[PDB]
Amino acid sequence: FNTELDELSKNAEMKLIDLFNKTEFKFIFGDAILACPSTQKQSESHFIYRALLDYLVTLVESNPKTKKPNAADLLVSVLEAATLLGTSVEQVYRLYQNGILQTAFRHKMNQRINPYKGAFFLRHVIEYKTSFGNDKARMYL
RNA sequence: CUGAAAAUACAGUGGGGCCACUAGGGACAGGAUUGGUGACGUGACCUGCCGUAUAGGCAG
Repeated sequence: FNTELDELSKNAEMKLIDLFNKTEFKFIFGDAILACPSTQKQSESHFIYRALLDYLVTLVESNPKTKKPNAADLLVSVLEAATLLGTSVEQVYRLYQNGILQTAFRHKMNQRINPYKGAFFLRHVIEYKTSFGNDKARMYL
């Protein structure tokens, strides 16, 4: 699964019709987040889900925050955001309601967010998830 | 399978001549628009060379 996801990162710049900060995640990686088995049960994460996210944590690690956009500025939708947090979709809308998670362009007053349109950056959606500590994080070892 | 079928309105043409709207004339007095407001930092326009030159030319 790592080597399958490694070629998509190396050949990310090849596929670009627009800039990284304007392109969606499913345009480069393709369905690999919303196909993943859900963690609605117990808050017990799937071994497929543990392996996917732990690759994305080292992606933003290798792609620091510079003035040129890179692979860590790909746009993520509210459903793909809901899976990466492992919570309900209303709970992730409520974080948007109290401006905890910051969209990536301003909707103009009658814009209610399309649930499939890529709203948030991959970047700080991960950093929000690393603000919550669970036992098998890479920080301790 | 119709108040059923069918159907060539046509040819020609001189509105013309004349004409005084005119005289007179006060729109005028009064007037409080007012309170309150962040254009940008997910962005390409960089790094150097020649030249006396904020002239003018150039390399990725």
